[PDB]
Amino acid sequence: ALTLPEDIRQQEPSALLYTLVSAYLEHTAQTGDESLSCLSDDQHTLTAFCYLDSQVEEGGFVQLIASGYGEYIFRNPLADSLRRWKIKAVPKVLDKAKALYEQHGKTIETLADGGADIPSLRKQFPEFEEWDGAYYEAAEQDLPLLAEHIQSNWETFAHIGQA
Amino acid sequence: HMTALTLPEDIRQQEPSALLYTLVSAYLEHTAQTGDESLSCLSDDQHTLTAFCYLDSQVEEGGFVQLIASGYGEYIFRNPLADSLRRWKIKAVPKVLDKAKALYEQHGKTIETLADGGADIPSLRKQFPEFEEWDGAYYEAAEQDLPLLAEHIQSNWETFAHIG
Repeated sequence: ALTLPEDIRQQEPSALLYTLVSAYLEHTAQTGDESLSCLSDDQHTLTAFCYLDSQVEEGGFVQLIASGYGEYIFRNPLADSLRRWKIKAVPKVLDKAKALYEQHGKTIETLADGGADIPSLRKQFPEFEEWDGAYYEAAEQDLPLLAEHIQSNWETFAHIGQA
Repeated sequence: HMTALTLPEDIRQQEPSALLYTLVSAYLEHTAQTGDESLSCLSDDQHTLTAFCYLDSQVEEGGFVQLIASGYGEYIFRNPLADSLRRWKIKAVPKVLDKAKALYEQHGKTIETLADGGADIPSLRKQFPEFEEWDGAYYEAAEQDLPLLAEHIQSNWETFAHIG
């Protein structure tokens, strides 16, 4: 289960909707059995990436971690799944940020559960700021490459469900 | 009663950000409408937001013909999406949906059938140009209503922030 922080409310409209759709979808991808969710492995990887991107491009890794799905980003092989698609900069950032998530993750999740807000968590864990910056740089470069991959494997991404 | 979505090849042409938004909105629309008909995973209001994102991401880029060709136009037009948005004080998009609904009733099935048979979006738009007037009216409506929708979400944060 998830509870998105209040700070997301301030986002520009299109960012806010990308954030919400990506979080709702990632939640179904984790929870949902085959009946609830029809996503293939690759569509799952894309889903996790949009969750990551929508969360970090705006609230940083602290915000991502506070939402509580850090394990699905850092312990599942998202970084390696993306590398398999010839995407390298985002995965490297994930590998680097993982050390801070292992160090501070449990504490951040626990405090967010206890009611801590994002501005306060970001004040206590500023170590993630440098990786939030690195992530923005890596995504600027890798978003076009992700799009090329989707464009080159269209059938994998174009179809959902069964008729 | 569609239970599968098939995104038209034309979407490959979108810029990266719009492409990702199109794909996650479509995956979620399918997940919500077909996998969560019980409303146990996402609440009715999150289902309404999901349908609006699917509407928006499809029409802003390719128009109502693209939305109808992708699939699920029946849920966008026959389910009370316009009325659900009206309860959120959003009026311009609903007015457009009401107009586009008439056209869906008349041409929707033919468009879905043609798309299933292999028709592309450019040819389907040439044959069903009647939707163009509403694609444009939708764009103008969304310029005003996207900010109002965000305003409603901001004012009812709990309804939207809680996923469980």
